[PDB]
Amino acid sequence: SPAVGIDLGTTYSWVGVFQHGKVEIIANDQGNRTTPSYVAFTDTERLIGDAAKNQVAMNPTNTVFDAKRLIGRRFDDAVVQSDMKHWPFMVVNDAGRPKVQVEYKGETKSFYPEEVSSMVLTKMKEIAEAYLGKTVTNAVVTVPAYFNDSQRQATKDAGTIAGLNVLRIINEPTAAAIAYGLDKKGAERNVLIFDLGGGTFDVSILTIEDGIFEVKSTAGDTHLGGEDFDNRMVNHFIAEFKRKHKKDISENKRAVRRLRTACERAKRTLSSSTQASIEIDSLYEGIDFYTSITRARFEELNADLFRGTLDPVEKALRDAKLDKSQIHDIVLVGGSTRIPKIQKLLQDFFNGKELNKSINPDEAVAYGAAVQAAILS
Ligand SMILES: Nc1ncnc2c1ncn2[C@@H]1O[C@H](COP(=O)(O)OP(=O)(O)O)[C@@H](O)[C@H]1O
Ligand SMILES: [Mg+2]
Repeated sequence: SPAVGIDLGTTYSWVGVFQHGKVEIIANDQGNRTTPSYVAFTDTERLIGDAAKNQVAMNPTNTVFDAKRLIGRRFDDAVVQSDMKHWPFMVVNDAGRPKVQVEYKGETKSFYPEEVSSMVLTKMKEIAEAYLGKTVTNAVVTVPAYFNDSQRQATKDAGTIAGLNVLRIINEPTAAAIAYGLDKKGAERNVLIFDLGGGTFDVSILTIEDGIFEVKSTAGDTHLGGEDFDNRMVNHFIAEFKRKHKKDISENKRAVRRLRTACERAKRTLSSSTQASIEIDSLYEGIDFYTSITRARFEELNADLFRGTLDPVEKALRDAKLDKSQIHDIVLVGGSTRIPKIQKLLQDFFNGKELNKSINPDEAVAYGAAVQAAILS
C-alpha cells in the first residue's frame, strides 16, 4: 500500500510519496503543494488549510493555528503561558492539559492540540488519496529533533485520530538528511541542518556513522521565522501608507491581513526577482495601494534578523565541539532559506562551501519522510 511522508509544519504542512524512484510532493486539487496548518470553526462548517487561513481576519477567535507549539505540552508550561498572550483564540486548562476553546456551529467546543493537528492531517490524507486514487493509511510524520516523548506521542496520536497508521515519528533534520542521501555516502559525516520556516528557526548538527544518525547539537530560536520578515514589511508599508495618505490602517484587521498577504507574496517573489509589486484594490477608506519593493529594501528591513541567524549556527558548532570546517554537508530546510541573502550569509560563513539546496527547502522534510515511509513499508 502507498505510504506517505508528512511534514506537519508549524505554519505549513506538506505530504510526499516515493513512487517509481521519484518523490512527488503532492498538490491539492487547486494545484497547491502546501496546506497552512490552520483550522477554523464557523456557524456551519469546519475549514482546513487555506480555506481556514483565508477567513482568519473575519473570524479570529475561532481560527486556530500554531497547534504544534501546544502539542504534547501541559497547560502550566512556561512556553504555553507565554504563547497564549499572542493568540486570538482561547486556550483553557482541562485537568492539566491545554485545550483550544472555540465556538462551532453555535456551540462552545474545546479541542486538544492533537485533535487540531489531526484535522490538518485528515486533509493531507485526503490530498494524497486524491492524487493516488487509492486509500492511504501508512505514514511517517516528522517532528523537531528536540521534541520529547510526550510531544512525539501526541503527534502520533494526531495521526491516529486522522485514521493514519503512523509507522514511525522521525526528526525533521534526519528527514532532511535522508532526502539528500547523506546516510548513504565513507567515514563519519558531520551535517548541519539550517531550518528556517514560517515561525521557527532550527539549527541541528547530526553525525552519521555507518548510516546511524546521532543528533550532536541543536540551537535556534523558537520565535523567529518568515512571518517576522513579513511583519517588518507590513510595518514598512503601514508607515508608507500613512506618509502618503495621512491615514493609519493599523486598526482595520482586514486591511492589515490583506497587506500581510501581499507582503508574504512579495517576499517570495523577491527570492527570485530583484523587485516585487504590491497591488491591493481598496486597501483602506476606498484607497488603492499599488506600490513596489526592491530586494535591497527587503534585505535592509530585515538585516539584523538575517545576520543573527549565524549566532545559533556558531552555538550549535560550539556545542558539537566542531569547527565550521569539519561540517561535511550543509542542508537548507524551510521556506525562508530560499532568501538569497540568507544563503549568501550562510555560504560566506562557511567560507564559500556550497549548500545543499537542490530540493525545494520547504519540501525537503516531507521528501525525506516519504523516502523513509517507503523504506518502512
Ligand atoms: N520563495 C520564498 N522566499 C522566501 N520565503 C519563502 C519562500 N517560500 C516560502 N517561504 C516562507 O517559508 C515559511 C514557511 O516555511 P515552511 O517550511 O514551508 O513552513 P513551517 O513554518 O510550517 O516549517 C513562510 O514564512 C513562507 O513565507
Ligand atoms: Mg517547514
